[PDB]
Amino acid sequence: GSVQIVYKPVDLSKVTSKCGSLGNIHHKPGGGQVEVKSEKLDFKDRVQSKIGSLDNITHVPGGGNKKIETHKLTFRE
Amino acid sequence: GSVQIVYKPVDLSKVTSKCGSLGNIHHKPGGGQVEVKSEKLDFKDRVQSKIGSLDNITHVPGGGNKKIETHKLTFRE
Amino acid sequence: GSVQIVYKPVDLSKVTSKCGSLGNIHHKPGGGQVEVKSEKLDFKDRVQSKIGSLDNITHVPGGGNKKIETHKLTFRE
Amino acid sequence: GSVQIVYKPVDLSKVTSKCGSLGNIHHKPGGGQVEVKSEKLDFKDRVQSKIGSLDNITHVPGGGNKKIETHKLTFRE
Amino acid sequence: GSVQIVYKPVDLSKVTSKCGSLGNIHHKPGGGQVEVKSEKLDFKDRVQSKIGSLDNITHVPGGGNKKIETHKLTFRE
Amino acid sequence: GSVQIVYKPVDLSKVTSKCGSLGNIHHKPGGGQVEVKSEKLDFKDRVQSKIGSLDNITHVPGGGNKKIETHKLTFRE
Amino acid sequence: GSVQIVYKPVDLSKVTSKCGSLGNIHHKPGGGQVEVKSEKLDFKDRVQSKIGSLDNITHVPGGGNKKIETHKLTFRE
Repeated sequence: GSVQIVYKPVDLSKVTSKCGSLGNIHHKPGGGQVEVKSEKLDFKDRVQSKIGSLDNITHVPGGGNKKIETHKLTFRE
Repeated sequence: GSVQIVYKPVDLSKVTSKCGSLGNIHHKPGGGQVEVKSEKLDFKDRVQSKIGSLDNITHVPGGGNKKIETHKLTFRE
Repeated sequence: GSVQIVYKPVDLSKVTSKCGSLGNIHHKPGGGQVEVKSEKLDFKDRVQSKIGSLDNITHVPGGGNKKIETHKLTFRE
Repeated sequence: GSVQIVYKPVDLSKVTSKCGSLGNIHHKPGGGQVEVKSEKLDFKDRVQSKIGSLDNITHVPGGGNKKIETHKLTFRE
Repeated sequence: GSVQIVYKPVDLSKVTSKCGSLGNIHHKPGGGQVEVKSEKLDFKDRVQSKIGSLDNITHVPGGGNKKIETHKLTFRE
Repeated sequence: GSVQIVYKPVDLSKVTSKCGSLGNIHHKPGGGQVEVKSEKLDFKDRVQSKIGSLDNITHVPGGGNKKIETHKLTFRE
Repeated sequence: GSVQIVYKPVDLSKVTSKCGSLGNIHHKPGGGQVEVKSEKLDFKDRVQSKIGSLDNITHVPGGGNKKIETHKLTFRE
């Protein structure tokens, strides 16, 4: 016997923004307080962690568009 | 016998925004207080965690559009 | 027998922004306080961590667009 | 005519405490938020004020006894 | 004519406490929020005020006894 | 005529404390946030004020006793 | 005529403390945030003020006793 696979996906797509101005943004936090008492840790595989954080962000992109996109073709006898 | 697969998806799509201004934004938190007492940890596989966080964000994109998109073709004998 | 795979995905896509100005941004945090008491650590494989952080960011790209994109073709006898 | 005033108050009093221990005291407040918009002020005579306070106290005297005591003798022709 | 005043009050009094221990005290408030909009103020004589307060106290005296005590003798022709 | 005033108040009083220990005291506040918008001020005579405070205290005297005491004799023709 | 004033107040008083130890005291504040917008000030006579404070204290006297005491004799023809 025989197999034939043809895989020809097309994408002419568009992701876009326009904006006149971003302007007055104020991020102004009064500071907190944290504590943790985690005695014994054992992390193995692909782990991510935070422990005891007190972190502030201000993220102001003039356009933060994103296009996440995956293909997979798999064949097994 | 024989098999024939043809896979030709098309996308001419569009994701869009327009905006005149973003303007006056104020993020202004009075600070809290956290505690945790987690004695013994054991994380194994693909784990994500936070423990004891006190985190503030301000995220103001002039267009935050997004197009998440996956294909998969799988064949097994 | 025999197998034939043809894989010819096309992408003419576009990710875009326009912006008139970003302008007045103020990030101004009053400082907190952290503590951690994690006695014994054992990290093995692909681990990421933070422990006891107090970190501030201000991230203001004049366009922060991104296009994440993966292909995979796998064949097994 | 004539006047005679004699004024001889006596006090042998006592104010007292005993205590074995004061011990474990924890004062641990998560932080609030205040605002005031008082446009025009005019304070004249013997005034005390606070405006817009956010104040924490912890007052632990090993004996906080007090004896407030006033005399006044006044004579007018 | 003539007047004779004799004023000889006596006090042998006592105010007292005994206590074995004060011990475990926890004062632990989650933080509120206040606002005031008082446009025009005019305080004159012996005034006390607070306006817009958010204040926490913890007052743990090992004996907080008190003896407030006033005399007054007044004579007028 | 004639006047005779004699003024001989006596005080053998005592204010006292004993204490075994003061010990474990923890004062640990997560930080708040204040604002005030008081445009025009005019303070004249004997005034005290605070405006816009965010103040923490910890006051732990090993005996904080106090004896406030006033005399006044006044004579007018 | 004639006047005779005799003024011989006596005080054999005592204010006292004993204490075994003061010991473990921890004052540990996460930091807040203040603002004030007071355009025009005019202070005249005996005024005290604070404006825009963010102040922490830790006051631990091994005995903080105090004896405040005033006399006044006044005579007017």
